[PDB]
Amino acid sequence: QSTRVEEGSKVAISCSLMADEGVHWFRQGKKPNPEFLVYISGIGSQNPAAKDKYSADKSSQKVTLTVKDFRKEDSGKYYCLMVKNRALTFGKPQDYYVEE
Amino acid sequence: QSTRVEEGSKVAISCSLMADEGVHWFRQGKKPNPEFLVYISGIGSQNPAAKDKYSADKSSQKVTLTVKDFRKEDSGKYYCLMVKNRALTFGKPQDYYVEE
Repeated sequence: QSTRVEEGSKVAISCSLMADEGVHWFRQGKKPNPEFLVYISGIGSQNPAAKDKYSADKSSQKVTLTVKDFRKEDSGKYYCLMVKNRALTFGKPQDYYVEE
Repeated sequence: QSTRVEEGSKVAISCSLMADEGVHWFRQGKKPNPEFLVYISGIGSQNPAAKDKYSADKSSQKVTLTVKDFRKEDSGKYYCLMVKNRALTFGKPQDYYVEE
């Protein structure tokens, strides 16, 4: 089911949402608790600002999360979501792993 | 890993967050796309309002999602989350399933 990625490569993860407002990224890895990664605003600014590991970029209402230097601890199911009208909408989740 | 639940029973799902603002619930089932369930506001009002299947209730900053008449299509990993300061915080996920 999950896609094997070469250790140390750069993985560009697509969000299928029409990103007209801000988009949150999180992942569910092997560890029990999910991890918030980054948020990118409607105008394209990311929080936290640092782009050395997780770089969220937006063009024409399409947001892409680039996970740089993909390692075993980055393996998991990646989710993008938008909060609108007291509800959540999700992109298609994407699953990536480094062989252990 | 997941907890087997008796078909048709009522499952009260705990959210470990200190729920001082509103809490969203969603689940990841066998189907690829996650499903938004319900949101409960800081003051305790749920959207959508209907409580016949998913009833989110709050007391003393603790939110509990009750899944009534638990069936095979309700099996999955249940998440609660809060959106604060351009980021997401998650409760401990909880996993429930009906034997198939």
